[PDB]
Amino acid sequence: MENFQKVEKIGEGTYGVVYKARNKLTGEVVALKKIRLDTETEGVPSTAIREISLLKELNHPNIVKLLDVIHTENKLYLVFEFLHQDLKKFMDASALTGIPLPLIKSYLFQLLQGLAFCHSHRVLHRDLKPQNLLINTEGAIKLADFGLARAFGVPVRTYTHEVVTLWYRAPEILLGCKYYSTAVDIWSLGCIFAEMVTRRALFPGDSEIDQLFRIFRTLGTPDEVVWPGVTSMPDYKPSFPKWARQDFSKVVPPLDEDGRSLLSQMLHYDPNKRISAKAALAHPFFQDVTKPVPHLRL
Ligand SMILES: CCc1cnn2c(NCc3ccc[n+](O)c3)cc(N3CCCC[C@H]3CCO)nc12
Repeated sequence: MENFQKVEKIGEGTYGVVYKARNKLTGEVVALKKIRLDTETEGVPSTAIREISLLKELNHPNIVKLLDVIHTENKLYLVFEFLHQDLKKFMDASALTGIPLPLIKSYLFQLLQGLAFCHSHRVLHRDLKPQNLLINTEGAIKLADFGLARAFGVPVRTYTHEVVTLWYRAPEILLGCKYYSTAVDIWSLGCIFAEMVTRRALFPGDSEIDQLFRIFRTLGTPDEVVWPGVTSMPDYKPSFPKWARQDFSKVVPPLDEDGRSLLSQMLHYDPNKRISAKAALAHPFFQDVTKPVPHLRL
């Protein structure tokens, strides 16, 4: 568009480049995502247009606001509210000392509120990761890109050939389950929670089988006892090695007993057993939750 001065490139997202831009008629500063398609084919599938446009109504204080969905030329632009930092960069910048535990708790509590809202409206994210959790100077954290995965799919590589990360992917997806449920987002958020606390990714796989086997090495190879139906999933192999489950006290120290209990429920293998966002908000871990302001150096 010529509707925007394009103040900088913010980064490269799953589907295309993301810019910080100023709207000239409002003076508003926004984030613009350029999403394309191989022009020749389907194009923008008109079906992605309708369901993405529906996301303009999915508003909550912990969901990054989708301001507009512009279909023009053969390009789809999503105009979003702008936030000043993403959690991946904030975690990297906090490597030395760690994000303080009360800020970690606040962020998790706010993220669960955004999931509970979206889930109650039957919208899933499916590709939660630190890069798409955005924060501001006032202590808020918001989820970006809810609903897009349903619309475009999740590719192996991005538009610029970068590898899409598998680290936060739920085991039912890796085992080939066709139908995602809201439990996939709870798994991803559990993995992000553990990474905030320990300052290392919980399961940093570099292929689908490395990702699955990292999960099995820590939580034990799932069986029919812990996950009824697992041996029948499309990508399950009877030849998977049989690892014993480790103890949580070893996986996320120094998390206290409430935190470890909650994380265990967010990482249950059976998606039917995995805690819901609503139920997680009532867990005793959040009894003393507060809303601290982070040190942001913009
Ligand atoms: C929803 C669009 C949006 C709004 N703000 N924002 C931010 N703001 C933080 C920030 C700002 C200025 C420079 N840096 O480095 C970080 C980052 C971000 N993204 C992270 C990086 C890859 C692109 C992309 C993915 C997730 O939308 N997307 C957005």
